[PDB]
Amino acid sequence: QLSGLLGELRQKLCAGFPEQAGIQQLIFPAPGLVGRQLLEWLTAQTHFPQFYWRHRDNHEEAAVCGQTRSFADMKDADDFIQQNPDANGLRIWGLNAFEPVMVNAQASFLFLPRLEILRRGKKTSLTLNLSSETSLQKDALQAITFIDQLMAARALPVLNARIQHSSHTPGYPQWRNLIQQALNDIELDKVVLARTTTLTLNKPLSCAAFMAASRQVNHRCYHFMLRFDDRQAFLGSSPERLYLRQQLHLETEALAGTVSNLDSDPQAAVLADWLMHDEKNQRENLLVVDDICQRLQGGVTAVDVMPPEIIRLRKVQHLRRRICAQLSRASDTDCLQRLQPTAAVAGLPREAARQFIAKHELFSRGWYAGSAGYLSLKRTEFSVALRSARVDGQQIHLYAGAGIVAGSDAEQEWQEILQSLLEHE
Repeated sequence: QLSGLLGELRQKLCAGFPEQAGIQQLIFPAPGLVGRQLLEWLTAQTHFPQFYWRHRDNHEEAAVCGQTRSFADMKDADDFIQQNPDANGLRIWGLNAFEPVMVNAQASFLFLPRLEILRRGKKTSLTLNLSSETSLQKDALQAITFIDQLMAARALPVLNARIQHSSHTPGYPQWRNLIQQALNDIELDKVVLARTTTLTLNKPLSCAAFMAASRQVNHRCYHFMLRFDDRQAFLGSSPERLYLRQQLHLETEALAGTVSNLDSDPQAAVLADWLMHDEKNQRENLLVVDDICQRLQGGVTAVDVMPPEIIRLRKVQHLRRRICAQLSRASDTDCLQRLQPTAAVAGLPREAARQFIAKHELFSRGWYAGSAGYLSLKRTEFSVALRSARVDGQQIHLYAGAGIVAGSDAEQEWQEILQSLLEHE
């Protein structure tokens, strides 16, 4: 049981630590079962921030709780990892915003956790970070307090809140006016325009319960959840990787080109076949591949692209091409700066899109369309923060986007553009 492990950890904290500045990791192998109960455990805790992570591959999962250091941008988080080459498995977790957020506004919210429970495959480990500018002994003491204030994991509370009001930002007329502004500008090749749906609920959303419902239905997605405190969070279920880095190995992907999914496997297969052989959709995917390659080229010794494949998601099926590279340097700062924001969330041409969005979108995307995941010296992975939502007491703001092209009608785009999970009052 986790309770046994937490006692062993506590015992070790009670032995000495230097009364001098430092950093240390206490790493305890955990029972595999603990790795299957991570959302249950995280959300019972009253310590913040909290970050939950489940890889789209079902093989990596984490619950991280409390903080020992926080960084407001990737550069500073990266610099801290580099200054600790010694410390294997020093992982920093969190969010890189699309646009800086008041949490000065910060480009990222990245933190070295107090406690990290990480599952990879069948092996789970618990890690407690100690950190101080003066005394690791002082910090060990605070860590004992933190441990004594942990709560027992409990089964997940039922998804209960109900919608009593909905509104849209932008509203339809502004959406329509904005899209006209992009159709006139296209005479720009493509711009992706965001819309928030603000649901007002009869009570505070259980983030736990919402995350659990999204996991049951949104397969093949990275699930992430950052709770800043017991009222504010950002969470989502994105099918898309920004990048994976293993030493100088990098993977990313062009995820672009769509057809509907259908519950019937063979009906779905038939549409995937169509998608696989559709020129228009294939071209859209390849221009994404070209942008990504263009952004990587000065930082790689090699880049290459695999054959296209189909990702079958709950309502849609996508064309995907993995892009593999060898980096010149191992710098997560540089990776992020090159890959984010992606063309998929902004449009083409890259800078023409970013500026249109910057000029005309009236509302900040904040965390939406940025990324979620972790960094470390040898391994880093971020998912693009798509299909995501800001929880704010009894309100939830759901994000979505629409790519706008020469042929696009505002009303059709509105009809196309997580809410599924909640029922009305």
